Amino acid sequence: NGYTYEDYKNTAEWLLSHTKHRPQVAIICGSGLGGLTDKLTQAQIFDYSEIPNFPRSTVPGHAGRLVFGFLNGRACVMMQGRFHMYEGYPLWKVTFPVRVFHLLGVDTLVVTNAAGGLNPKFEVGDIMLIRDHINLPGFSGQNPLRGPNDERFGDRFPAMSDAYDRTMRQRALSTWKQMGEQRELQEGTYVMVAGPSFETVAECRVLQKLGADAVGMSTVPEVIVARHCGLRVFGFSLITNKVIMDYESLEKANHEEVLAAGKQAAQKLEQFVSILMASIPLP
Amino acid sequence: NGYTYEDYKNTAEWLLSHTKHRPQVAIICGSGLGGLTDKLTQAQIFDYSEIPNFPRSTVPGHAGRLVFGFLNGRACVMMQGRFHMYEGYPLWKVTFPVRVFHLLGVDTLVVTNAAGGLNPKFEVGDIMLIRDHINLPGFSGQNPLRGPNDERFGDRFPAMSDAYDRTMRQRALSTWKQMGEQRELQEGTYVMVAGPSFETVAECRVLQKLGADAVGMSTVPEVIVARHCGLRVFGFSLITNKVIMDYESLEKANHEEVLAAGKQAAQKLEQFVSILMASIPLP
Amino acid sequence: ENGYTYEDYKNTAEWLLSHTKHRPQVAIICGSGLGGLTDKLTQAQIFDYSEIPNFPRSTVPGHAGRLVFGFLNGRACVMMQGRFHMYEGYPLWKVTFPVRVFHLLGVDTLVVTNAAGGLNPKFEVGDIMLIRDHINLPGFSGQNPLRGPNDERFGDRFPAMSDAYDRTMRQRALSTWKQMGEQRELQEGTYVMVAGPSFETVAECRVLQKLGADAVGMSTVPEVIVARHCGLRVFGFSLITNKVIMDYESLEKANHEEVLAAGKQAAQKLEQFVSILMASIPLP
Ligand SMILES: O=c1[nH]cnc2c(CN[C@H](CO)[C@H](O)CO)c[nH]c12
Ligand SMILES: O=c1[nH]cnc2c(CN[C@H](CO)[C@H](O)CO)c[nH]c12
Ligand SMILES: O=c1[nH]cnc2c(CN[C@H](CO)[C@H](O)CO)c[nH]c12
Repeated sequence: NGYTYEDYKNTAEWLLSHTKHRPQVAIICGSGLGGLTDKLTQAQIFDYSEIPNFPRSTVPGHAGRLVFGFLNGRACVMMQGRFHMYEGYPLWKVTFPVRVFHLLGVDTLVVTNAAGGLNPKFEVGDIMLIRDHINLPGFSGQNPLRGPNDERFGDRFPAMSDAYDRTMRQRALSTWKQMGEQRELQEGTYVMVAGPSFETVAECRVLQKLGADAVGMSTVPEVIVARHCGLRVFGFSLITNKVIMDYESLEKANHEEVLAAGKQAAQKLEQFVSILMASIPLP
Repeated sequence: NGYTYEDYKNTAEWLLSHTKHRPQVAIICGSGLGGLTDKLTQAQIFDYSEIPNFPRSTVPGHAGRLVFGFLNGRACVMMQGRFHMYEGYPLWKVTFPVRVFHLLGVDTLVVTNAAGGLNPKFEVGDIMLIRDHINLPGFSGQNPLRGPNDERFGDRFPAMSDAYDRTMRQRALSTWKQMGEQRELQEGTYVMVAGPSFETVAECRVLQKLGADAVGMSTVPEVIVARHCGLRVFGFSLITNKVIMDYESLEKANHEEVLAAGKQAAQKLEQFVSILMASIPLP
Repeated sequence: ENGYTYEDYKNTAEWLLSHTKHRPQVAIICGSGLGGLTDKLTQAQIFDYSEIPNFPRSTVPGHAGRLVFGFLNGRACVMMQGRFHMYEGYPLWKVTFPVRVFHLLGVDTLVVTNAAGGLNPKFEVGDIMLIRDHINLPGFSGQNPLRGPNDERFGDRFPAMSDAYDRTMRQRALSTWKQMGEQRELQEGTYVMVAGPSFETVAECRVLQKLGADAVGMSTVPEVIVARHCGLRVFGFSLITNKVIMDYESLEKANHEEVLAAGKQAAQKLEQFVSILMASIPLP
């Protein structure tokens, strides 16, 4: 880890000196989901370029801005754009903002992503509650907690079996009928894979049979640092495409599709997240 | 990646300046598969060490020579010997030649390799058509496309589910009867594993039940960057050993047995590659 | 890509060799909270890792950072009290460095010990599981200590691992167990190495279970691999210190404090088991 505690704290203090907003909740917007910053009231925007030690969003459509505001009674900071391992960033860079959020006094993180559907019962545009994850990069060494541990942040060995807040999940489930949607809110396991290339049929069949329900190349490392420093974590994927499972499909996965599915799902995601805010425990 | 796009152009311009051959098809030769250059007419030979940015071949069975010539009419360039991640090479060094072949004007890549049989039916000396792969190092971050993307080669997010040209595979299947062989032509999934040490029984069983028919430590990275820059890929393995699947056996994998079987099959490979050449479509 | 030369391993070996009178046949690597294994050695000689010219540091709790020479029960031993893990951010060629030094010491048998979370339903906390096989997940994807130029003088370019865990010793541990006097049986199974440092999620543990692995830890495999590289005989066992969380309704979680304490509970059992094992090891 090429960042000291002192690195995080300078970023954290820079923000505190540059905004009057004091966020309780941080929200990471995945591909094509940048539009959840739309309903924030009294919003103050920062380009990542502006912020000391911030990596940049290079993939479309990640805008690369940090937005402060109020959403449904809640003091929020939003990541309009995130970072990925496949852009060549070490995981301690990809997850850098999460520690700076904690230093700001954020106690809850919500992580959003576009994800390819593995489970046959998912249609495109489905929202899936992330119940759990499978961390393939982590299994083999790629874990943002590798190296010296700083107990000011958390333990040498934090458990991950309760990563996704059980209570918020139950709340979002029963909350769902207020969305008034003709489709049920999905629950499932997210599997992280590094990319940047999409998956083969063979690879999909393994993922599906590992028990994963959706696949993407993000999010998991953010969760892992978030939990390490004790934040409540809530996550959901938007199912942008169904991964190709047969060898006779002339169909192929593409980012264009995944950004398009993120646009169709704007108003539904806006509303879902809005509602969600109200269900977050006070400090 | 440590290579600028210009670094590739230099190697390409250099090759173009030192041979009048204009390859259409590129061919990468696996361990003990170097004999495939034998049938090139008007062959022109290069030591890898002559070619400005080329890595070296350190594994026995890999001659370290690049040869331009005509294979049964078709203008080819062959990698007599390849590179592996386990030699200490990053994947951007490993697959560097593919990128240069693309700039050479190569439109087709044939990847060859020796593999251990995971599928119970397969025998030593069988040729398996690679239909699809499972990229295990790719799952956890070891993918040659990691880092900034150069649009001059491909897209940030290329699909892989159509990696191994269907038509070429089907044609190879029709045409196998010309070989006058008593075994059939096999078709299956290659799983890439990084080694350099051979698999345990237990690892072999996970690989078997993941849906893999053959195992080795090469090829997939090459294929990923071939496809990323639009080349049509064809791939096959020579099954050189049956990987150990139980604890009572006193047999263990060794590279020497791998090169021994490469030598036994030299005539059939040459005869198969020949074809294969006749049916590669013109530019 | 290994930072160490043959000369480097050799300086360390010769340094130990002049600083001790001991000539160990056997090396034992103690896992988390298995350090208590050093206590039964006779005519002991302790070296801090920081004294030995090329050794790395042990950072994690339950790992003392010591090399101890002595006789276990007439058997000449060297024990690593503490070990190194990849998650501390060490290259695997630092993690495994002492294994090649033990080889140059004249050690021909290596015994690796670890604490592990049980994946197998039938394992109980406090069980000893003989390791028969492993699944090397960082290996699958590149993280293998042998990556890079091969040192010919230690071993082959592509060494086999299917025979890694000496069959005869395991059988002797099996038929000899009646000596231990436990109304629990000696377990046997496959160790799956995961990198860590965080513990596994439920779904992770489910994949690991269906991969056929019986016990999960974050160490051991790299040491085993380079042991066999230089042709040491290898024996492996896990202490099952916790049952891995396998369902969403549970309020329990894996924690390192529970791991360290199960080791302290099991010490007399391990002590006893390790000594009978030393009767099993073949003479040079
Ligand atoms: O099918 C998919 N396979 C893998 N990932 C994925 C995603 C998420 N997007 C990726 C980042 O994690 C990447 O930006 C390509 O869309 C959407 N759809 C898929
Ligand atoms: O059994 C095998 N397990 C793994 N790889 C493999 C190969 C291919 N050869 C390897 C590199 O890919 C390596 O050179 C050892 O043969 C032939 N046979 C096997
Ligand atoms: O449940 C576990 N999951 C992973 N590892 C593990 C161990 C072994 N200890 C680990 C290092 O290998 C780590 O020190 C935390 O205990 C004991 N119990 C477990």
